[PDB]
Amino acid sequence: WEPPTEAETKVLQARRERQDRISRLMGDYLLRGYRMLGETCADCGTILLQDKQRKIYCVACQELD
Amino acid sequence: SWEPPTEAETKVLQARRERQDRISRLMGDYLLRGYRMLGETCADCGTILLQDKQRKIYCVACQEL
Ligand SMILES: [Zn+2]
Ligand SMILES: [Zn+2]
Repeated sequence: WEPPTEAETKVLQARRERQDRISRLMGDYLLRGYRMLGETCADCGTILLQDKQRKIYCVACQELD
Repeated sequence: SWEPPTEAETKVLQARRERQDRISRLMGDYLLRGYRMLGETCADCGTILLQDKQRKIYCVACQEL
């Protein structure tokens, strides 16, 4: 052990907050009526949602970044 | 019409949320136990990568979940 760097602690806390936000958005859109698909985003790994027969949506890529 | 989320969906959501919480907890622990964060995400799953003290690269999601 040496202590994690301050960099590593910020990135870990960021990564935490991000994932929390992604779960919260996915939940929001499921509640708003979006369909969960059995596929994940090829870019970021996030489970994909579908809005009727209008579109497929990644809450990460297409909203949070 | 709008339709609720299904039993399936809200299960997968709770699961994804648990996964992500565990990834963060695992990542943190490895950081505190001597593993250094890489500026790079797992190509399979998107998770930030670590290296151990023998410079093996290590994805907590892939190689422990
Ligand atoms: Zn994505
Ligand atoms: Zn991985």
